[PDB]
Amino acid sequence: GTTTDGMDPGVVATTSVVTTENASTSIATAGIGGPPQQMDQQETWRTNFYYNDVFTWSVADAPGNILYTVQHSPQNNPFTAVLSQMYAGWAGGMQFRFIVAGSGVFGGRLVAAVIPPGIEIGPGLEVRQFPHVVIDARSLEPVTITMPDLRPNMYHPTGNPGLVPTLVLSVYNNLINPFGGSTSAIQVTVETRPSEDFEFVMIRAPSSKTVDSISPADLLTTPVLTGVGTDNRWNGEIVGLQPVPGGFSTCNRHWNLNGSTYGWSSPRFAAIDHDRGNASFPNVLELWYASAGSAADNPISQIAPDGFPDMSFVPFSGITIPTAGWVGFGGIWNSSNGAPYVTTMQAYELGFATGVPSNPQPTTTTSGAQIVAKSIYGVANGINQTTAGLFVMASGVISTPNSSATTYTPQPNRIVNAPGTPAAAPIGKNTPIMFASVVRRTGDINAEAGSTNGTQYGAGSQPLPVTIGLSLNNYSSALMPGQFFVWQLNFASGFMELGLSVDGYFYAGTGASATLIDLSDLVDIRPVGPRPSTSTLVYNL
Amino acid sequence: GTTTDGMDPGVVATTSVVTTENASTSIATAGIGGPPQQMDQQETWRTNFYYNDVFTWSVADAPGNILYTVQHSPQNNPFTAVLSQMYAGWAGGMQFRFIVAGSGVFGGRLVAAVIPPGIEIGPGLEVRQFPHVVIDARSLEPVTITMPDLRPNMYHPTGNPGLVPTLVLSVYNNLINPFGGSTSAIQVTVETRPSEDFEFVMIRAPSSKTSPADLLTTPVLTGVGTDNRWNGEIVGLQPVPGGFSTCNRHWNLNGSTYGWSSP
Amino acid sequence: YTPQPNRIVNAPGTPAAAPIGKNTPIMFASVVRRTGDINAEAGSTNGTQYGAGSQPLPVTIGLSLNNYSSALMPGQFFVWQLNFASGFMELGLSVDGYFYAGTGASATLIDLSDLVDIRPVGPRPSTSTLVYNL
Amino acid sequence: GTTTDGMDPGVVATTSVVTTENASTSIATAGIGGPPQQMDQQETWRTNFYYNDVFTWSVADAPGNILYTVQHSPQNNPFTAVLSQMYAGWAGGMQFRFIVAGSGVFGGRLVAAVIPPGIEIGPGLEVRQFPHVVIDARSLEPVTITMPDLRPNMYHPTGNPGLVPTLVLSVYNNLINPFGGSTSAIQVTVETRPSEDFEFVMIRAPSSKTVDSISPADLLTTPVLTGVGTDNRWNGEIVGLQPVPGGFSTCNRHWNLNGSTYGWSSPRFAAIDHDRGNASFPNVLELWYASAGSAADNPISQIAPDGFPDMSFVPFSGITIPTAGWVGFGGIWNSSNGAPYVTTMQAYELGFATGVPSNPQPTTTTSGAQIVAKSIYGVANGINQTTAGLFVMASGVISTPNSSATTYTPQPNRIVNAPGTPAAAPIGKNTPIMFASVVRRTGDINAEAGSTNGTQYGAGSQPLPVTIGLSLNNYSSALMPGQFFVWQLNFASGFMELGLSVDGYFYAGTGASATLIDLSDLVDIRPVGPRPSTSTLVYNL
Repeated sequence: GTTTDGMDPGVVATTSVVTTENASTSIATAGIGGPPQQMDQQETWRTNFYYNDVFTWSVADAPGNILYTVQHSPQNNPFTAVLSQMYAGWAGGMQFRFIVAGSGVFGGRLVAAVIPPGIEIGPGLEVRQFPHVVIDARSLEPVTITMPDLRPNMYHPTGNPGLVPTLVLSVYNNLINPFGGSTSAIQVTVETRPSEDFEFVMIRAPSSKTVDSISPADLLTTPVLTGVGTDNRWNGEIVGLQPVPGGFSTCNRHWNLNGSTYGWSSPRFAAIDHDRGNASFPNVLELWYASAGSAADNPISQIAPDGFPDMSFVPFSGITIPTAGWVGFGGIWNSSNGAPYVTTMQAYELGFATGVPSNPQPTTTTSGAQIVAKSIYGVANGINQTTAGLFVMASGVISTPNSSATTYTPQPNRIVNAPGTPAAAPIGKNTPIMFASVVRRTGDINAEAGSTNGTQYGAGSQPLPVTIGLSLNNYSSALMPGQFFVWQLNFASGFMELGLSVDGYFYAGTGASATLIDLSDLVDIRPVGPRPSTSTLVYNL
Repeated sequence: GTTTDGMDPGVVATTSVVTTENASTSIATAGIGGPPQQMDQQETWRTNFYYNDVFTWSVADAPGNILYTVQHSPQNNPFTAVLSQMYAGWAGGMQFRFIVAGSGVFGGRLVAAVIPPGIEIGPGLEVRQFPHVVIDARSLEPVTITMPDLRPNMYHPTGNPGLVPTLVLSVYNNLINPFGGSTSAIQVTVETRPSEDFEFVMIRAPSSKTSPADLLTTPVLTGVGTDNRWNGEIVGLQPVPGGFSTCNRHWNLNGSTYGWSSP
Repeated sequence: YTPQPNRIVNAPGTPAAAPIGKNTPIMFASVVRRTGDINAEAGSTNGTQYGAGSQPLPVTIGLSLNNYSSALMPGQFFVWQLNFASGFMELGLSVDGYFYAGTGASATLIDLSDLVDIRPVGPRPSTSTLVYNL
Repeated sequence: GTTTDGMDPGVVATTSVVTTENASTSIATAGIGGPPQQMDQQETWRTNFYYNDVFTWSVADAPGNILYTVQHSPQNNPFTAVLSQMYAGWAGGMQFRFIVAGSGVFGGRLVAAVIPPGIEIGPGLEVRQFPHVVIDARSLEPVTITMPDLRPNMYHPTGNPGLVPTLVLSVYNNLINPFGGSTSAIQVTVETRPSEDFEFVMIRAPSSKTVDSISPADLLTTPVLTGVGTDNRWNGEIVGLQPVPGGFSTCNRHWNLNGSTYGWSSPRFAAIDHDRGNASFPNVLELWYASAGSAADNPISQIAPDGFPDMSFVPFSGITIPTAGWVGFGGIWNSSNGAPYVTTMQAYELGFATGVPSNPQPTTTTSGAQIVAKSIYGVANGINQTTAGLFVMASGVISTPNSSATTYTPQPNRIVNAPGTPAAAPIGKNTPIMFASVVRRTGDINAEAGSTNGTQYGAGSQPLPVTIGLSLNNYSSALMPGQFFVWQLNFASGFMELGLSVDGYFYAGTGASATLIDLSDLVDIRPVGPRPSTSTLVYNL
């Protein structure tokens, strides 16, 4: 009993949803796709159990609290997911093996049940009023539960499988430690193998693509966060994760799971170039400005030229240097022939401001606003032109008046967004986060990391490869409204979960904290899949 | 071999998607719509092949180029299209007969395969990595390919069938004319015939509605219609190589306008 | 023919029509009066004056009344066939509402006097050259 | 005979290498890995033939010329390659089916043979002095030839399989057309399926990595060249391929297939920053310079700071504007505290030059050279300092004196390389090529594409994702010295082949032409695999 082999299911527990009629009907209806494939019952990939997930069980969990959910899918087994790349459909059930690492002195019970399709999974689900099985905290041998395929279709297409059942495990009775003390939690391991009636149909070419994508599993791979990927605002290597308990919004260079964007930029960093604008200087500070909604040459949107930052404008004059402003190197060029005014090359600051023919005032709404660029240093010689063009670089820096570092920018109050942009708000104990990278500052252009003058961090909403992938492929059917697609980040000490919504914002289970999370100890990233958005993500750091 | 009657299929080429299990399951599951209709196996409209389409095969077609492709539908047969006006559902397969009008001196081969539902059809689709059949340009007798009804639903409603399989014919090897000259293309004729398991269900009214074809009719351009800027009878078409733009009294295919005038 | 492309005034956000391979956007040309000679209509010795429009009026009315937002995918043309006495030609319509013909880089006016009938064809890829057998 | 089904092998032709002893020995020795997996003989993926490649046969091919080669590998079948992701070893042979699209009036014969391991494949191989089979050009039914597994190991590991045999098809007699005329070529199609003794052993986790990589197949994927990937010198979207008949060399931001580089930059674009240098100006042009071999803060190499361009310096003075020079926006900063001299912000030109305390002279050797930056426009006010720092952006532009466009730069004579850098030279009809992107020019900063003033193209040696992949993973065993890893680029009209060597240079079969190849009509990229470097690549455009 103390030793378990890979082919041992332990105690077999069944519920009222495992019937002969269901199996016979599933097998009969699956025949529309031809004879079943991969039915050799002596293959190693079919006979052994393989790891799926591990979750914890604490004494502070009240009865009815959900500890583990999983949606029926071939992605729940390492070898069925690989085999799914060469077939167009699948059918059948799966077996789930649970091992409880308890002791003989503990108390409490767990309950498991199968949820039929069409029922929402959340805090309002009463698992104990379904056909169910009860497992004690003192169980020694593993317990296996079978999830049948309850489907309204003849078979599940690889692209869009349709409606599938769900398996939920919740607390039946509180875990109790008679001694008390600091030991108040145990762990449960889940393992899976396909049932005897699982099958594939309709072999297909591996290079062909399904109308609808399986799932955005490949968007967030380890190189994206281990030092190769960069953020979508400052184009710098991501080095940390910054929680945002207040909440924020972002639309510039930001895609959702429907192949649409609310900004004006493309998933790249290319020189900002506009042709028609008003330039004047009434060592002098050149001031160029234009009206929003006039970028007729930008096909994505007309709000601003492609690449224009979505930060507010910080007023400044004379010797005073603005703090936390977006600065790019460039200048003015003659809109008549395209030639550049060589005497205006300098590091300008760009932003969105309203009513600035004379009075600079910051704004965060693109409706009825203006785009303003103003040099922070004296140019060689000023130019007065009614119509002139602006040419700036897209990879900017942060303006600071001294060598000291400031808080991460842009702050949530500095972000400028188009109307209709959805917002990210905390959900229970799940908080939206931003990706933090290291950026240069004008006060000290030599401090990068570990300097005595402090470290400066810029923030972005999505990684650049993730944005490119969301802008290329379609993921409008992989996730339902109200669920998070969860990946697992594995560090040297513990691990954490990272969720992605349908709007494109990332969430972590950091609660109300705001301390930056370091990614130096990251080892690898493992996808998990769809989970309810009201389930707290694991943060074991 | 030089004479073919209306009931001869010719050479029956089989693909792995054609199985007895599929036909049996389709017949069993189609019963949800009631007893099958138009299922007599001795009717004249079911036993014969009838013309559907024709396409051209040139020596300039590179391998992989698609020459013919149709989605599974009752519209692929002249007589099932007529009967589909009074029925609301259908299920079953269909056979396709191909006759190549070549000669004994030509070279080149074609490839045909059936694409399962849920897979995008386009230039990136590699037909030759699916189970397929190779047909030579010197074929004297007709070759028949059967498309089975692979579907995740119980039946196909006429309003919206859903996911359906697709038949694709593409170039396997280039057409070769040893003599060269001006003769550099041949024709291929396609005829169809329903399978033994095809059926209709759920009779409906002929005048029941489930494209912008009627927008541009002959009177619009033969002397009755007028332009949207000067209100004068259209008499010519002027190309604009440079390109232009227009929003006043101009509507797109989404029921919206960017101008300020009414039609 | 007027208005020339540089004379057209448009609101911001209006999409433009550009050549696609060998497919060129076209305008519909009609006969209009001029103040200098209000008697010349067609075949006059003083020349013929042509005005230009973007869409026919019945087509505009139909597009403004009914919904066609699902009949065509982005990147395809709905093609009709115009049959003349000698040969035929293809005419494509996009989602933005502009008409295209396979006239290449030519700019000569096409006469509609010999038109006999119009036959619809349907959706086709926008990168496929339209047949101009005239 | 005119119709062939997917399971029909046609005429079965055998040679002296297909023996009972070989099969029995292979089956017996494969048992060290346990029972064989995936042996179900009725599976669709085993019973059908699937497409491998298509090649042409011309009347101008002399006898003994090689038309088709393939190396024994599970990558030669679409479904065995997928299944190889979950197993640690394989053994067995493969069947190859050939179809000739000939006619009854043609003449000529082909010859096929199996080459045992350890024999070089090239123009010096006499195929007709091996056991072989002869195929006529008038063959109607397909002909199938079996390649047995002739291996010195018990089984082939997935990572490093070892020595394997090769299949070669060459001309036996010239193809003849009795009518003559313009018809002088026919086509041959090759298809594969596994033999009855093919097997897998030792199932493994799909997420585990093999010590040595299978093959660099995923380095060059369609998004890299369809509009997402960028070059490694100008960071611009690749839009064309430029042949280089003369030959060139490149080491800055360029990796080989051994995980090593000869340059000084990392696979990224980050601001160029150096601390110690001599700045002087004896509207004035500021001139900063330093000695090479003094970048102690750069861990990759000490030749130059990371990101410094590898182009030569073009002398200029007064009003004259240098042509085809690398220009970046930036300036001088105080090395004492890191503060920047705000009056020196301008667009400088950077380069390598020798002996420039007074006389500018270009150079192309980093040994005993100097790095020189000089502003091309007058700064607000000059600064004289014995020690000062330089801060420039890494995404530069091309300097031109007017609005006209020039040839693609840098030219092969302008590239600066470290000693020991291997060169790329034409091999028969295979010519090294560069990746061409669109870059801005100072004379006209508004012309991008299709402008009346001309188009300016910058050139790079490798795509950025390819460089990153080569710098992360190990490919030192996938390719032997003297072979090219070939991908296929499929356009609307025809296709082309692209080869990659061990040094990291790309080759195309464009011969002695130098016209730019457009990538607008590209549809998809299909890997092919290892091929002899002396075999001409197909260029059917």
